Amino acid sequence: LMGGFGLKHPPPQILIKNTPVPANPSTTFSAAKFASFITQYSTGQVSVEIEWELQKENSKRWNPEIQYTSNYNKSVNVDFTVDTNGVYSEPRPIGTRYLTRNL
Amino acid sequence: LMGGFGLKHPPPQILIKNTPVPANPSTTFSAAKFASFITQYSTGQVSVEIEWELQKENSKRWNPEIQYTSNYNKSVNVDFTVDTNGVYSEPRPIGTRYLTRNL
Amino acid sequence: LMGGFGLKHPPPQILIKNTPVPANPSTTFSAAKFASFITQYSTGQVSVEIEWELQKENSKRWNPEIQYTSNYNKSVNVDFTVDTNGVYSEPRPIGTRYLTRNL
Repeated sequence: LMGGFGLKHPPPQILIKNTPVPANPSTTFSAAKFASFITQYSTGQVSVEIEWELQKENSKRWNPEIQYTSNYNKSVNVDFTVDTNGVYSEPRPIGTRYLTRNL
Repeated sequence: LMGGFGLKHPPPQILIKNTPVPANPSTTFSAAKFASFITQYSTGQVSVEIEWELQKENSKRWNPEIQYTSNYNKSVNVDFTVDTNGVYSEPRPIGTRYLTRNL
Repeated sequence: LMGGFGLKHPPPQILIKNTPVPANPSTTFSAAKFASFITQYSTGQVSVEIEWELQKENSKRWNPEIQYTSNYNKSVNVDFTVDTNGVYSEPRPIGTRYLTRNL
């Protein structure tokens, strides 16, 4: 209902966790499990690549279509670009339906 | 200066004419050339086909371009279409420069 | 909903037109398009042939079916036939459901 491609076998979930590292266990033995660990985090790059297939547009309509066009009027901030403080902002939602096929 | 492709050898001119047909020459001989012909014209289809080569657009610009878009507001006559009397009309001149390359 | 076979690729439309023939263009040149043509029409035969596939009736019902039967009573005009003035007329609509299969 939200949108997109209903799949029976979606791209599988990728779960990730830091392996816990204990911290300074006492010398004498105790059965209770460790309540204290090294405080640590991890970081690194992630690369996702998807190959899309397209349906080429083949039509005979005479007059020109509607297209998605960023307006040419001068403004303080360009759309879809960083501002002066570095905060990237999307100005408006972009639907996918512009080209016109006859019903 | 007007625009387009300066060529040293342009597509050659194609000239066409109806061959004149005399009309009822008098029996006795006269040297003066014929002043009177059958009144006739000719008609038929003409087919011109040109093969254009393109330069594909390869850019990395992040934000969206400007495109040529027919406005979606309701109007008496659609643009680039016949009117109710059958007269085809071009609403406005369309320049070719929209896509943006860095200088 | 009306009836028949929903198709995704129907038999394609066949469009036909008389090529317009101009009539007596004036000698001096004028850019405006021709407003006057020869008045002409065309005619000829058209042949459509369709190959239908059937599902043969295989049943074991003991007693006789219902069939579509033109009544044998005498009448002024036979059904599905021309009248005395030559006007072909279909007397009644003929549905396709007569043979009986068990549900």
